Amino acid sequence: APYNGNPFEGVQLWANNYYRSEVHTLAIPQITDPALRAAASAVAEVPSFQWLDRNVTVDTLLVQTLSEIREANQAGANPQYAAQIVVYDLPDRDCAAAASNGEWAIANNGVNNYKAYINRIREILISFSDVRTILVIEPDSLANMVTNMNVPKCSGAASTYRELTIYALKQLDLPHVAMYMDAGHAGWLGWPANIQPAAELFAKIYEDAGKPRAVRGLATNVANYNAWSVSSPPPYTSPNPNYDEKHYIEAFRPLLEARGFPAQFIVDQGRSGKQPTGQKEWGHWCNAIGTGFGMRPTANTGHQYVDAFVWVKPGGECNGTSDTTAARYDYHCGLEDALKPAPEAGQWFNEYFIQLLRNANPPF
Ligand SMILES: CO[C@@H]1O[C@H](CO)[C@@H](O[C@@H]2O[C@H](CO)[C@@H](S[C@@H]3O[C@H](CO)[C@@H](O[C@@H]4O[C@H](CO)[C@@H](O)[C@H](O)[C@H]4O)[C@H](O)[C@H]3O)[C@H](O)[C@H]2O)[C@H](O)[C@H]1O
Ligand SMILES: *[C@@H]1O[C@H](CO)[C@@H](O)[C@H](O)[C@H]1NC(C)=O
Repeated sequence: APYNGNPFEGVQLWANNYYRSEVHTLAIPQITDPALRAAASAVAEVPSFQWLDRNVTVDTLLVQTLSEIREANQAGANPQYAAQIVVYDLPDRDCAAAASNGEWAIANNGVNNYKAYINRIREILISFSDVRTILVIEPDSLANMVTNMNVPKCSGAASTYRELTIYALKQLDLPHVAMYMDAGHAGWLGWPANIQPAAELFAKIYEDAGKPRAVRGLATNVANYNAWSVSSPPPYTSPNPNYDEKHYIEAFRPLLEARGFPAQFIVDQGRSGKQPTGQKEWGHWCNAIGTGFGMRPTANTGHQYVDAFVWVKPGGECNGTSDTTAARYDYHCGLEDALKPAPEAGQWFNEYFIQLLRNANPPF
């Protein structure tokens, strides 16, 4: 079915069984404290995005979640539940990263692999047209074209990132779908020197895709820890005037809008509850200490440019291993402000989950 306006309005957000199963089968059994177990049980019901970060998730997790939502909706959910999904499998993924877990390479049929990926997701979404579906498109992709074109892998991947983003925006432009392209965070693209070129890039992509109706705007702070709005700039933000997501979005949207893209925003707050964080530098993204679960997902943001506060990166799922000998070890995960020992990216990290619980704001 079609919708008008903010896709988060008039629906409830589904909390998926993948995350719920991590909490119940992996987290809770390691927790003996009654209060923390009850808090954990509660966090399992908070509706976070489900990531299609590996091809195998398409015909498993995506189908499962949409099937489960349809079942719940047909069983009388009111209002109806909506899905929240991340598309995250570009070839030569994370081009500026020290290490990537992306499975596909441009040199190894990655373009065709990705197009097939998008085409299968399209088929599944059509099959589940009765479940409104909100997508985040490719974290850590086009933000690299703004600042990291000096990196050979990024320069070599740029035309592919662009073409394939346009491909996804057109192929997933379906009436029951909404899309938000990733747009980094205040401490990446919000810096004054970066913000106009970022607006130029995103608005051009939007134009080049034919301004598809399903595209609502942009997603910010995905997998990061920034504040939505705080009175004093965290120390590691200096000297950025855009020291929180509200400042970034208020500066960014007029630039985008003048360029033909009046983007609405969704802002990750899943690990933003504690401010300031334990990050020693803004760019320390990996398993940062001193962070907490943040404000609960809601369409009622109170801000004219923000369609929803969301939990995109699910807290407790590791950002990367701290084992320096591991094949895909990223040195950011070995820093003094990265919690250790940490398992491989995407694996449950229980000590990190407990940290997020203890620092939760609002508390569980
Ligand atoms: C006054 O001029 C400005 O000075 C400041 C301070 O020196 C400059 O700040 C620096 O901006 C850089 C970007 O231009 C970033 S690097 C940026 O960091 C982010 C994380 O915050 C990286 O994205 C993450 O990438 C990970 C993989 O490596 C992903 O796993 C993760 O999901 C992403 O968030 C990004 O790739 C990097 O390019 C510096 O941290 C910051 O100090 C500013 O540039 C000057 O204009
Ligand atoms: C991706 O998964 C699909 C099934 O959803 C499969 O048909 C395809 O072969 C997989 N892609 C690659 C490159 O292995």
